[PDB]
Amino acid sequence: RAQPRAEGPACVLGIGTAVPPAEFLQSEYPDFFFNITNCGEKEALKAKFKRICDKSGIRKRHMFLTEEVLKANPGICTYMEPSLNVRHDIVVVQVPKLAAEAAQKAIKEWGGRKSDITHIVFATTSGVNMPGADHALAKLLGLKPTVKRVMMYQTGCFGGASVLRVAKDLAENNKGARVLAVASEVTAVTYRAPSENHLDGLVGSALFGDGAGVYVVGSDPKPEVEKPLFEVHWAGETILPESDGAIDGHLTEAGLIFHLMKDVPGLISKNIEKFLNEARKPVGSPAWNEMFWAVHPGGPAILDQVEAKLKLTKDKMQGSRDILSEFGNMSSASVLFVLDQIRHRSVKMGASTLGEGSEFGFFIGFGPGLTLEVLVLRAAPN
Amino acid sequence: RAQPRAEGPACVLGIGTAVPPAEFLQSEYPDFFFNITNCGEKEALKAKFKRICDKSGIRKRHMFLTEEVLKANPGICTYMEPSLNVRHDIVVVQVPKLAAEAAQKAIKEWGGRKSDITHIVFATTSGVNMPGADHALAKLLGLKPTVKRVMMYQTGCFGGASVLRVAKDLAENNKGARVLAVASEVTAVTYRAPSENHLDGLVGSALFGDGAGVYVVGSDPKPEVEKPLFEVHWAGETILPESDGAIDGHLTEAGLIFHLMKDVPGLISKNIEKFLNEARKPVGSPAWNEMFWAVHPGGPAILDQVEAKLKLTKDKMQGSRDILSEFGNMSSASVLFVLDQIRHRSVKMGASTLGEGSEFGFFIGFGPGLTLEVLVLRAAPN
Repeated sequence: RAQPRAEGPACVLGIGTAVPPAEFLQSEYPDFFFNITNCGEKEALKAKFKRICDKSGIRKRHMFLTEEVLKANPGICTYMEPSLNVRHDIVVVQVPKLAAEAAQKAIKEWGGRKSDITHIVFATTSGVNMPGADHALAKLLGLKPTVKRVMMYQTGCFGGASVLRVAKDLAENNKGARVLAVASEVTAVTYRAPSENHLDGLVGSALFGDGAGVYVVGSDPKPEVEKPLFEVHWAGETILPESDGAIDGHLTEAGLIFHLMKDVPGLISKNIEKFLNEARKPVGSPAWNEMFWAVHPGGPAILDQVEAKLKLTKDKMQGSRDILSEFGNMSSASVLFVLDQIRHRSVKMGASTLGEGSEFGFFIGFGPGLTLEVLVLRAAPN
Repeated sequence: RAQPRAEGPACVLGIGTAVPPAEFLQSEYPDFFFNITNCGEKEALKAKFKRICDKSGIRKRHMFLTEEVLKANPGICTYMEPSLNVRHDIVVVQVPKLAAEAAQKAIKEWGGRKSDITHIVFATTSGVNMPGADHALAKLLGLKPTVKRVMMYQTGCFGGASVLRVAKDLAENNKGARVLAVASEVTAVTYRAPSENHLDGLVGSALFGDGAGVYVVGSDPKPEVEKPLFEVHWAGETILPESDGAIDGHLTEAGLIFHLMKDVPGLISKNIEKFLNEARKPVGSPAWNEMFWAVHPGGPAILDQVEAKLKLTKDKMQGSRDILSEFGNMSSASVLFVLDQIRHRSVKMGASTLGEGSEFGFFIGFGPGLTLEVLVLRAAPN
């Protein structure tokens, strides 16, 4: 073994959640969104967006698009117009910068020197660049020349789960590796004008928000210096049956489009239980009401049907709803923010653990093809 | 440790190299390529491409962009025209299918049942899709539903090295995992008409070829059933000091563009030794001239200056030149093809090892930002 490996499970030694300073209220978001894209006269589709938005358990959204950014880059405000260049410039400058702010927060919470960073796992559903957002983050923080970078471009809404799994494997295979598990998401390539022909786009626009979640992932933290917040224990996927084009994401010239070929909320909601009913076996299979739910907030249909089909307490899935209301669906970063909010609720309410008292939890991510990216985490004591 | 833990270095249990049936001789490639894109009318640019081609050490190349494909799919024949959509429609089927035939060859050489596949690491600097080329490959071979897929998009010319490193960490962390290390590269999004402004485009067109390399990567091979060909021993990456926009890959609406700011062959060639000197230590320095060279064939400038600076025998770096002549530069798949050709040369002349007698070798990959993806391999005997 030329390169020594770790001897412990991957742990989250620091959570850094960075959002753009601009904030939007979902009470006023439909009007602003139908005004800024100059598509506010579609009264019936406007009312449909209203119904989705107030159905969506969303109150606030953080985006870098603001207003000055949106007018400075008008190509995003259009629908089905080739604009990947300007969106790509936006994500190239900002996704590394949002990731760097989140990484500075996660480092200050982590305490370790930036020179101790050796790995960067980076999932972005927004933009692509061969010079690298991972390399841009490595330069911005000035970690080290010897920085191994794994860049998982175009990961779906399970991108946060995929980053957690890949960073877990990276940290558990390299001794002393300090993986910067980054899931920075800036909804500039997915942002689009509302179109009735694409209702999944309407669901995304009512749900998608910007957010940078950075985890300092590593094994065997230094005692009294590095503290662990969550211990990743399991990771797996499953292409659930009847998953044929349910969610289809094509990064066209117009950006990233979640083309509507199926009822995404209903299909994902009815298919969630399948892999969940078996993914909890290695833990010891505790009660379903003895586990917190770091579920990706993919829309209130998912939470409602998961609650109905597993008969969970209303407070069990409250952290996902809280992140949905405060930030929305931030794609890969959404589930990382859900975990951070679960820890915040635990410390605010004085919970026994960082998972609102539950020793284990589901780091659920779902995306195109109904891959059920599921990680089981152990919350650190509070 | 809920998910069991592997033991032993990642090994290449089967090499599957699939190329499309079409062939294009580099002796006749410049005329064909300047005719198909309606660019054969020029004189100076045409002569410059001629000089680059006959200095490129290339004889023939395999491309899925045949006559029929190129005519039936225009837009790829143009320069600076938005065409990522139909290039994407090409590579969402052909990259998975080329990977599938390469994986069938790698499985037949591997012998193990397809249902034993659990992981898919996939590098493709050619195209992007959220449903997933990894998922498409998983369906095409009919693997298990519990297939964990790591998809690294737009890695670059070091994509094969990145796949080797990531699949090494995946196979060395999951017990019994059979990672399909895929580096399928169909030069459809990077195919471009010649242009005077993009002089790096000339180098790419003269060098870029289409090919798929699939490695069945896993730890603990089954004796008398699974045979290992190469075992990965090291993996690293540094940003060399003079790396500032030398290679810049922007996947714009027109596809993947390698914009030039500095002399790429000269800079890469002058900078390789910087990390090559230190990447040797883990091995123990058998001898600078006692190591085979699975170098990515990024152009004869790189081979010439590396040979001159490190004082290498002519036969030491012959496999990379052979792959350059027979297939060109296939980005991520190029290094995998170089390793396969090194094995073929070793078995053809009866070499002691699968690395022309050398116990160790350099799996060299370089890309944008002058990241030097270096892996030290150990060739199997005979």
